[PDB]
Amino acid sequence: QISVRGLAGVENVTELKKNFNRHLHFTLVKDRNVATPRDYYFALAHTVRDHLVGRWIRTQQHYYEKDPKRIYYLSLEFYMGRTLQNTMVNLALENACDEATYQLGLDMEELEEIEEDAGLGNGGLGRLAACFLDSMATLGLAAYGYGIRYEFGIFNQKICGGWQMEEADDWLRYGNPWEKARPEFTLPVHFYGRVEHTSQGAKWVDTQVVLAMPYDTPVPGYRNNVVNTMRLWSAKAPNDLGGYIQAVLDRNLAENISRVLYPNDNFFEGKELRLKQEYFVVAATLQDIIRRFKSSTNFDAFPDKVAIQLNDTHPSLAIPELMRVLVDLERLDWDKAWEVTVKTCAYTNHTVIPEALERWPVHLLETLLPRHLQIIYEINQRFLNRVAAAFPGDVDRLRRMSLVEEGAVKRINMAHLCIAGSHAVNGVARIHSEILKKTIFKDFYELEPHKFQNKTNGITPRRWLVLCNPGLAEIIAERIGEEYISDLDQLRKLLSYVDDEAFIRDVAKVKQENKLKFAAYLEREYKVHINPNSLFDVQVKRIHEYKRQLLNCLHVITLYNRIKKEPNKFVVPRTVMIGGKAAPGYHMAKMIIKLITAIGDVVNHDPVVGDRLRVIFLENYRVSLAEKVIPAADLSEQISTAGTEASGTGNMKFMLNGALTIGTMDGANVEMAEEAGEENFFIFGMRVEDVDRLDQRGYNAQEYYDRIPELRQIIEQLSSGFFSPKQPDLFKDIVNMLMHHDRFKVFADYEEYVKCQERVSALYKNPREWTRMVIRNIATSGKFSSDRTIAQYAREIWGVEPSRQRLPA
Amino acid sequence: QISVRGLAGVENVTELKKNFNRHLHFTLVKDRNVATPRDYYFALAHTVRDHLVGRWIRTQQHYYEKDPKRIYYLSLEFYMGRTLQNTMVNLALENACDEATYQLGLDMEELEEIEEDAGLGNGGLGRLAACFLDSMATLGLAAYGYGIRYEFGIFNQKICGGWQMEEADDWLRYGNPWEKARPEFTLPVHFYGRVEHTSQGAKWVDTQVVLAMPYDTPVPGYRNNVVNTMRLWSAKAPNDLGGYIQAVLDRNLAENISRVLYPNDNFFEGKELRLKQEYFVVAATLQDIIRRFKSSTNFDAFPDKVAIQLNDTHPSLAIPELMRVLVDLERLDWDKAWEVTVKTCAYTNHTVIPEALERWPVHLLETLLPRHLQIIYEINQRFLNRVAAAFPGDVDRLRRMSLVEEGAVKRINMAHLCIAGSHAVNGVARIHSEILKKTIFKDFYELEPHKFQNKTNGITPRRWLVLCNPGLAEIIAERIGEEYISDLDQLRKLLSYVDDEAFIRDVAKVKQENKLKFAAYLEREYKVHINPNSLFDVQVKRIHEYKRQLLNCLHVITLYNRIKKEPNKFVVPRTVMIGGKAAPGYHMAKMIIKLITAIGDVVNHDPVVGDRLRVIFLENYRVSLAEKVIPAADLSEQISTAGTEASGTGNMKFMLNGALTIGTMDGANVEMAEEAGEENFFIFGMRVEDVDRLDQRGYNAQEYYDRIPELRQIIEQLSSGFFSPKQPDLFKDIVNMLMHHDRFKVFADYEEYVKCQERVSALYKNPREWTRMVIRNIATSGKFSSDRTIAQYAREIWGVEPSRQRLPA
Ligand SMILES: OC[C@H]1O[C@H](O[C@H]2[C@H](O)[C@@H](O)[C@@H](O[C@H]3[C@H](O)[C@@H](O)[C@@H](O[C@H]4[C@H](O)[C@@H](O)[C@@H](O[C@H]5[C@H](O)[C@@H](O)[C@@H](O)O[C@@H]5CO)O[C@@H]4CO)O[C@@H]3CO)O[C@@H]2CO)[C@H](O)[C@@H](O)[C@@H]1O
Ligand SMILES: OC[C@H]1O[C@H](O[C@H]2[C@H](O)[C@@H](O)[C@@H](O[C@H]3[C@H](O)[C@@H](O)[C@@H](O[C@H]4[C@H](O)[C@@H](O)[C@@H](O[C@H]5[C@H](O)[C@@H](O)[C@@H](O)O[C@@H]5CO)O[C@@H]4CO)O[C@@H]3CO)O[C@@H]2CO)[C@H](O)[C@@H](O)[C@@H]1O
Ligand SMILES: *Cc1c(COP(=O)(O)O)cnc(C)c1O
Ligand SMILES: *Cc1c(COP(=O)(O)O)cnc(C)c1O
Repeated sequence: QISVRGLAGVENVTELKKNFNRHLHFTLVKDRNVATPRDYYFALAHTVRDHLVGRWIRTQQHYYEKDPKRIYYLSLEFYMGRTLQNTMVNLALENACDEATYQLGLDMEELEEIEEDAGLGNGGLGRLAACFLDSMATLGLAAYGYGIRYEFGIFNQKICGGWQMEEADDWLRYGNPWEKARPEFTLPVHFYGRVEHTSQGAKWVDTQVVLAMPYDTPVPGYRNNVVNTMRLWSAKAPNDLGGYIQAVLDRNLAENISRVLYPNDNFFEGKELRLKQEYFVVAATLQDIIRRFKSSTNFDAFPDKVAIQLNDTHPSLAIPELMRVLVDLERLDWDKAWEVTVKTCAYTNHTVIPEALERWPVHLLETLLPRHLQIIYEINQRFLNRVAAAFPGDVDRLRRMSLVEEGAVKRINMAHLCIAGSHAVNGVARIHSEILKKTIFKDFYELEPHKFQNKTNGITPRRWLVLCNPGLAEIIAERIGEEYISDLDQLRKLLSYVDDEAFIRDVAKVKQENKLKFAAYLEREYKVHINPNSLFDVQVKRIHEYKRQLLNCLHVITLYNRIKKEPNKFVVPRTVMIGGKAAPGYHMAKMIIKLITAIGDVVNHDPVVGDRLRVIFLENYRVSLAEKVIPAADLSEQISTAGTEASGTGNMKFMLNGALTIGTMDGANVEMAEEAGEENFFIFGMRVEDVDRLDQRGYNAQEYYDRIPELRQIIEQLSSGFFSPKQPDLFKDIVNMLMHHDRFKVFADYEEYVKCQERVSALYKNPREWTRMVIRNIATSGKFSSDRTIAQYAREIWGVEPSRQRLPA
Repeated sequence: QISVRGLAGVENVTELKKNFNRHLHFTLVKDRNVATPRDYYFALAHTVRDHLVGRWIRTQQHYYEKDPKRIYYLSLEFYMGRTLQNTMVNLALENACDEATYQLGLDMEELEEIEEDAGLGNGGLGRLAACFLDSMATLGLAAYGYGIRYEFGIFNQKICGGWQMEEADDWLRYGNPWEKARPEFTLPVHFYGRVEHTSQGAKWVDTQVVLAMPYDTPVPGYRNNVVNTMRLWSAKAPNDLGGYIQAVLDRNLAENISRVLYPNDNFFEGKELRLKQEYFVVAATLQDIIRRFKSSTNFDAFPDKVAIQLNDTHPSLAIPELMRVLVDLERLDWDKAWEVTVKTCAYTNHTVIPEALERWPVHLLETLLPRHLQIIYEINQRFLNRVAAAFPGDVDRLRRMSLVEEGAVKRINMAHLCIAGSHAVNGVARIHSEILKKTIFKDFYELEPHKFQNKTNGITPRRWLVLCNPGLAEIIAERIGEEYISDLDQLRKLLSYVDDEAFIRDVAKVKQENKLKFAAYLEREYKVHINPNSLFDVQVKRIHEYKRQLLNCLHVITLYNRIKKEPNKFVVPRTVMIGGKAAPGYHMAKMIIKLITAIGDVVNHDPVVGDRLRVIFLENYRVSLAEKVIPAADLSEQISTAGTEASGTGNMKFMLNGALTIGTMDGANVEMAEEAGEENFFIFGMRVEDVDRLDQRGYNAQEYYDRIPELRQIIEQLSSGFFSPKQPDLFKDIVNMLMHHDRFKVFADYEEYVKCQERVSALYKNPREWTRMVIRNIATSGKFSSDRTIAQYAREIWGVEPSRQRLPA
């Protein structure tokens, strides 16, 4: 149908249909008369999967031959989403399969909706891991993603009475056609036990053993015939034992390690099961890495053949684990082992929020990982000796830099451990990386300035443009070709069409079609009722106080009160859409969701408002839902308090898909505004410096309450029970928090936010100019491609050169 | 190579090799340079599996068209063993695949050894279910086997220090290529809750729900293109919730239902988890049966379209469950529902041993299945009213026949429930069925004589002759053709070759080759050391006191003592092989195993004995091991105390494979001797009548101890520590039991057993005559084919006619 989806050859379509029927018959064991859409989805899935295997086997064979430096990306999260369409896109089979399925009397995009999301992540951090695997494969890097195969990913969110309800996400129920179990490569992982010191060295004994079974999933590069591997570990008990029965039933205890993903976004919870997950993935991955290395005995060349990237501190145990293996098993001397470890490891920091920092109680590590605690203490001692030698007499510095935090309960600061054992430490956006050097890690930056770098996040243009917005990818290709898909910088050529009347018409037309399609889905599923002509105001991301969905709520209420104030006055109609999940134990986040639905209950049924304002809460926000709502958005809400959102990635997705952005100078927003020009961005609120000055004199919410009539009115409505008639004090926690314990200064940005919002309503009533500004955003979003991000990691951290060279098909 | 394995067509072998390479590449995602024997086994497995699907789909389609009466075989056990070779045999692909694999440079029988046994059974009862499915498919019956998909079957047995060690049997570890998960047909099963009585009737509410997911495995008939289904249920928790995490982790509680097979052979253990398994399989199976029935509303025709066979009392809850559905859900009146239930259900009894009888505590049923207990009480009342009307004033009869046993703890006698709700009740061998009418169920037989029948057990000649003893199947085919394979009675034609010098030579040659092959395996695996010229004395079956492995032990010790008595005297050399598993909590059974290995420790290292006597304990006895040792046996030990072994099936396997039998007049042994002629059998010991007379005056083991010098000597050696130097009193329990609490009268049969054993040694030293007797056994073993057994069930119980009609390929 459209150019960017490849061609549908006669020979190709015919071969596809043949294999489709083969799988339906032999693989699914079904006939056309009993098959359901699900069966058809699977037949197609296995059909596409077949085209991957040849390339997968050749790619791995290629790496074995050339033996290039290997890149290992360790993460406890890989927010993959659906795999069917992304595979067709990267293999250029989309139109062929679409045709083939058409000829068999089936609607392909109906089948695509049947696929379950691989929701093995919480949000930003996990999606970044997913975009990275895609870019690394597209750039010909010999990379491997290593993680855990959770049988239950992020919970499915349901709203009952306006409240969030969590439901188990049983994504493996009907099977996963993309994975290949590899029981033959099962590895043992040890826990507990004790340490014995002999004349030969230290020995970790009397440990409990848990087996790690790997499952490999193919990661296809963009039309270069490269297929990398994502290896996920699953926990299994040894066959070798209350009673015979109970012993068999207690095997579940060991296998619970890979049972479910901890649903916390940017929040640390020191539970033992979580620590086990962290060590489990690290211990299994390193044995696999060393094994593959020995099949290419001095490890002096180890860092020339291996690079280990730590996605946050979650897999930080890789550092002492690597030392344990090199020292205890291979028997290299400490200093040699340490040198190799630092040259091999790199750490990526994702937030400066204190409650997200991993600090493990020493008594936990002591019981669960005896030898690792000893190694950590040893690392700390040698590290502190260096600090003392560089800053003689600075005793407070020693205490601040220690990997060990003193107090009622001793803890290990995993971030300090990562900095000490890595040759590189990077933030995820320029402003975030600076903040790391100026505040949180100032002492470390002073000792080893060379370790600190910046690597601004990015998103993959394949899934976030071609796959989810074919219409836009097409009209762009028409003007500048398809080369941009693997080189986003080329989108700048679109700057010459900003005054092109035809282009302006097409951009606006694609947006309109996307809105109509989403408006339909919103009514087809969830029986709702939006107006496709209104401005689509959307804020989708995990529910958090620092992300300030509450500030958005205050705007919505302000808009509503102004309409009731002057009903016959004209106002640009809007459809305000807020979506995202709240961690199960985050009370305030759960209240915010209930408040959003409560506002919707009042606003959406007030006859005076009509279809001028609607407040929709998007249920179960996930990768597949993001692919639908983002292309249909007009306005992207990125309003975190300056200094709190390390980078953000959702912001980039919206820029690439034609939405204008209203946000604070935080995270990557700064660089985005910088790339597109501040005039083409809706910036407002305090800058980082303003927040600091305010914390200086002390933030008093009362002040804003007394000086802003409209703000006062909103709080009073909340307190009196205007949005909760049957439970007048339902939102007392929210009001109390905003008035007395607001760590994120919501009130401080209210005035400028409302004014700025008026500025967007004004630009929207002039279609031509709004679209032209949109074109300036899309045209300058090239820098936010994860291909650019990965190319910088490769050259500045891993020491490998990216390659666009097509691999033999 | 051999005729009975089908032909290897040029076109066939070429197509097989092609698909083999296809699966290795696309299915296993491997290349010839990294593939292991396991990968090759799987490529071949998927290749053979492909040939089943076409027939499988057509067979099920055929049944949907003709809509014949359906047969449902409910069993908590299906001891299937390996599936690869059995599938090739029934599809006539053995030689083709053997050739195809040969040309690819692979040894096919090496690959067959890689397949894990599907050990979902304990012994006789479970294997019978397996032989039955095979026969029902071979006879064109629209039959379905229904059970539970245990993820852990019967434990793997290891011997440490002569003691049995149990190890989890993780048979699904590398995957099961034969099964097809059918998540789309998942059904809910209810537990707990309470009963509410409305004006509309009774309602079971506030129950806990557990989902039943089916897995279908194909059951191919013998070269008739019929492929039936065995549907096994797996327990799964509903997605709809201590904490979010704990709720997800507690899903394991519900899924534990199908986690492991209870390892008890002929022994009842009243655990709650077992009751759940029993109801789980019954509740899911009946909804499936009714659903399929409604897709052909009065159930008056239900018994014309459905037959439900209960394999023992394990699935006895099907009776009140069927009533519950018909009365509570469909709303038929009690009397109508009951009529339908009785006409639909049939019960097969497997033992008269009191400790094996299922008697569930009322307090258990009351908590777990509230409504079923009420229905059972109601059934009991109406039943007792009929007893009272037929035997007025016989108050003791009422108490003996009640489904409810009174006492400190009320219990429900499931066998009484089965008899009451079934139109047919059968024993598994003539003598066993008579015993049921004379003793255990005498009262029931008096009330409804028409319900009691006999259906002597049988074994499938496919797996137990063609598959495990190709050499013997071949020399037989040479003389009378291949028709016998699906009509064992034809083996009688072999009676005319009893004097044929050539045949006699071939029979003896096949036996010799089988012994050489087993002798090798015994040394290749387990590093042992037997003499292929000695007589192979074997007793393999579950370890039990009633099976009397102990009597065998006494013979072995007698033989040893006689050799040390007169070292230079000649004696027919023997290799005594005893094998079998003991239930984990059966102390005495564990001691018997230790005693066997202990005797081996003394006998196998006594230089004076030389290679004239060897005592081997066959480790981990299972279906695949039976396929190897049975064809190599010379003497089959079937020495249970008269009246205790309901039938036995191992005895038949040995008859069909060329071994002579030494046994008591018990179970099917009686009919076997009857078929072959008592002169061609080695019968000894007390008859049922003799055991009774002895219980009358009272069994005093002391008497035999005082009158038999050799017996006395053996007990003294045991007591003094002759077979346990480091632990002189190690076997005090055994001696004490034999002397004071022997329920099975071991001593009572010792003298006749030893004498009879001398008779076999005498016949063995005359090769020609021993072989001729062997030919008379093989020639008359036709009656013990499970095809004959199934044909009788079909005509005398289910009301359906068997068919040998080839189904279109
Ligand atoms: O094998 C070499 C080494 O072994 C032995 O030393 C080990 C210790 O026995 C063991 O406890 C561990 O030491 C840890 C210590 O337990 C831990 O608390 C931490 O101590 C740091 C503080 O974290 C740091 O703040 C600073 O403490 C200041 C404190 O802030 C300030 O308020 C005031 O109280 O002064 C304190 C000390 O000046 O420094 C301490 C000390 O570094 O970290 C320690 C090292 O990781 O590990 C040791 C080595 O493995 C033997 O005892 C030793 O002789 C051998 O050299
Ligand atoms: O709805 C119809 C019916 O409902 C109610 O009756 C029900 C009972 O309330 C309920 O308990 C249950 O009755 C069971 C009884 O609980 C159970 O113990 C059993 O009783 C049998 C004995 O098993 C049997 O041995 C025999 O008992 C003898 C005993 O051996 C002897 O030693 C001496 O003690 O005399 C005894 C009685 O003569 O008989 C009893 C009685 O049958 O079985 C009972 C029936 O299953 O279920 C009842 C019906 O569901 C109402 O109370 C009743 O009026 C209604 O007709
Ligand atoms: C990209 C994405 C995120 C991250 O969004 P931010 O606004 O940067 O927090 C979270 N969830 C999903 C499903 C995403 O696609
Ligand atoms: C046939 C068989 C049995 C039953 O043997 P009996 O001697 O009748 O108890 C038990 N186990 C296996 C593995 C069998 O093949």
